[PDB]
Amino acid sequence: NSNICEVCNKWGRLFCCDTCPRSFHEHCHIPSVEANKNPWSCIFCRIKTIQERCPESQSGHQESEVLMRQMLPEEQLKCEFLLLKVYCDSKSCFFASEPYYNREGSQGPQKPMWLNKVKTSLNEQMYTRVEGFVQDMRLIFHNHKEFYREDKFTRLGIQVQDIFEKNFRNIFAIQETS
Ligand SMILES: [Zn+2]
Ligand SMILES: [Zn+2]
Ligand SMILES: [Zn+2]
Repeated sequence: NSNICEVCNKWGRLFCCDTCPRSFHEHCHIPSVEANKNPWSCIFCRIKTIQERCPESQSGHQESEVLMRQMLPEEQLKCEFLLLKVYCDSKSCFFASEPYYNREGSQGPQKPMWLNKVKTSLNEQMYTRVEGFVQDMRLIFHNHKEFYREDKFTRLGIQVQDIFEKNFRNIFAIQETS
């Protein structure tokens, strides 16, 4: 097994996957690493199994059909994995916890949003469709863009949104376009 957390790249109290060499902090894994379960398989391994059981699940899909999917167990898992892929980027730190807004010449967003909130919302089964999750995720980056205006700090929202969007297209097998 790896000697660092796959998500945050630090050592510590790690839980190892039984079917691949990754390791995780307890609350870095999404969902949080399960109390018992021997053997234990990480989210990466669980996502891989879905594809292997249904190879046609990798054929291209339209984003509009994906978004209307109900949050059955497989879609819940895919949204967890997508959220975890964002936490994997170190720039996710800026969007993890509850923000506050007091900058001359700017007003805060009407609906603040942050990664840990989305994580709670997933854990508590508050999203009934894929669209709910993806809307909250895109709202994080849109609020950041609007608030920071012409400050160069706006770029951090563009960068983390790009990680989100590439992983969304991969995980949900969105049809490739020009
Ligand atoms: Zn970690
Ligand atoms: Zn694994
Ligand atoms: Zn199949």
